[PDB]
Amino acid sequence: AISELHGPRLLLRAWRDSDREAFAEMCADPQVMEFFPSVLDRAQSDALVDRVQAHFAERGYGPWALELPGEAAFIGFTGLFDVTMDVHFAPTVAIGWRLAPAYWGRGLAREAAETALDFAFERLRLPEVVAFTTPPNRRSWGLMERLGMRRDPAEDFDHPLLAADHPMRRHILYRVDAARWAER
Ligand SMILES: CC(C)(COP(=O)(O)OP(=O)(O)OC[C@H]1O[C@@H](n2cnc3c(N)ncnc32)[C@H](O)[C@@H]1OP(=O)(O)O)[C@@H](O)C(=O)NCCC(=O)NCCS
Repeated sequence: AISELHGPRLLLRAWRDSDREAFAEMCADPQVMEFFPSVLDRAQSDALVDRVQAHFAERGYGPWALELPGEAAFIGFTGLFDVTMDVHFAPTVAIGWRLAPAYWGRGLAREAAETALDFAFERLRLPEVVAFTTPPNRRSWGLMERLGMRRDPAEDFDHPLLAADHPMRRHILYRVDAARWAER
């Protein structure tokens, strides 16, 4: 009983067991995982899918599996997740995305994110959605600003689930509120 969302090309849907093989391939891909501490093995990939499924069970939304009707069953994920960790901007709702590299450069993450944020603001009627990444991940924060999300560099933060001296600790924060989304 999970709400599926449609864009012109994409179906944002609940995860299926058949997704785990294709998602594990992505999580083992160094180009997909470049701006994360490590690639994941199958056990770690499956544990991430388990957390996504638990988010859907608890909240009725989550990082949707991305299907491309007419083309491919599974190309990655894009969607909303609740931020509960000890950061200055919590509690709030965030948006995240991970696409198989064959699908980059097609505006498919843009379309998935527009579909997810329409749901956030029209259906859930949330006041704001945030997103966060590392400065080197230019494809990721580039998508954030193209969506109309905006960054205050003063809100840069150290990720509280990484070591205080972790080389990838430094994150940047983007925000979009309901009014800014509507004004696009
Ligand atoms: C982050 C990520 C989802 C971005 O995907 P993306 O395909 O670059 O993003 P978009 O969907 O906005 O597509 C933009 C590109 O498509 C092009 N494009 C083509 N048709 C388009 C259309 N109809 N609409 C928009 N852009 C279009 C743009 O020109 C741009 O190309 P460019 O990068 O050469 O300038 C992807 O790179 C990824 O999965 N990265 C690895 C995982 C990751 O780091 N996730 C984020 C962690 S914080």
